[PDB]
Amino acid sequence: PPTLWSRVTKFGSGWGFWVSPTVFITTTHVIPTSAKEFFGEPLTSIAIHRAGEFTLFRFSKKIRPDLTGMILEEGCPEGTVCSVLIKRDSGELLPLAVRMGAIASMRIQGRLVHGQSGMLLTGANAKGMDLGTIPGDCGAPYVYKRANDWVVCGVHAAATKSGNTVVCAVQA
Amino acid sequence: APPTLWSRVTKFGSGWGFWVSPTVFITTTHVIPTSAKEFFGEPLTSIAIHRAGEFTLFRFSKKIRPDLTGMILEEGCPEGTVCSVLIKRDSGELLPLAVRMGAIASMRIQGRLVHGQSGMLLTGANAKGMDLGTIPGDCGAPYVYKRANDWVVCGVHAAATKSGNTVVCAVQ
Ligand SMILES: CCc1nnc(N)s1
Repeated sequence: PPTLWSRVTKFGSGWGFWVSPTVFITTTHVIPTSAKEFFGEPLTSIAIHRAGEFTLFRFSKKIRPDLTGMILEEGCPEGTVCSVLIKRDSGELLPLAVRMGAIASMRIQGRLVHGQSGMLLTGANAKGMDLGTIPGDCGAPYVYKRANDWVVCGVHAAATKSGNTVVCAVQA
Repeated sequence: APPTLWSRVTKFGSGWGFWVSPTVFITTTHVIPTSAKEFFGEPLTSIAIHRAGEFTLFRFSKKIRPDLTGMILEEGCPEGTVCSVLIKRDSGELLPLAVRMGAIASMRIQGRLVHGQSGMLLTGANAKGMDLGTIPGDCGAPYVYKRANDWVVCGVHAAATKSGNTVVCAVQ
């Protein structure tokens, strides 16, 4: 089968995720502000649903017919351990464990972001090791396994200078 | 993880091995082909084999990899150290899996008695399978970490539990 990783796609100034052959999710601030098409489809062909830092695209034709439809939910229960599926331009894949907390407005580097808080579980200083997020990672999905089902519950919106604290933007 | 460390990760037998220096190659004992009499064009005659359980070191009498500098190999790492397992996957994808290392352990894993340094993946809550965890083809991948200005190698991938959450590093 197609891996979860084949769904994570370079987009704008960051990334997005294919939920199904017709549905693509991303972080609002990475989307280009000058465009007549995305993925070769005209904008008149695309339904755009924006809710703060969460955006969903629905295409009128099958862009990724190789995929099956996944479960998309509005965040997850408090204490759920998600994986943020980070791709880097080196060709590195960095799945990082994050403990999910409450939906809130949080001050992240002097700016207000609304979404689900999370705390990285990869430990202290991460030195120069592949253990934390960087600005170019915005749009990377949050996913977890529930019985036999993969669930996607939002997209990477922001992170503190420190690391430890991240914000997952959610569907509303 | 730095390009020089990925350059050292070599497809080998049923898994991988790792160039510590131009003359020193390490791997997991069970991936070595049992009838093999030649390695990198050299006869066994010309090679010093140092086997401790699932850890094997090959010392060559000629420089096989003169493009590399020699780096530090240690006998496992402190309890609590976060390492990266340098895993190569289908088509130049690079998966530096984060792991929290624990005690030296003896385990039974499916049909085998295994001895080495235990650790727990920091990729997700249920890391069973190829997206967030290890697969049997990953045996021999190096365990590395950053200390001050240096990177260290401290073992090679030997096993994972049925659940996938626990891994075992074979150590010198
Ligand atoms: C489930 C992972 C957790 N880390 N800290 C806790 N108290 S729960």
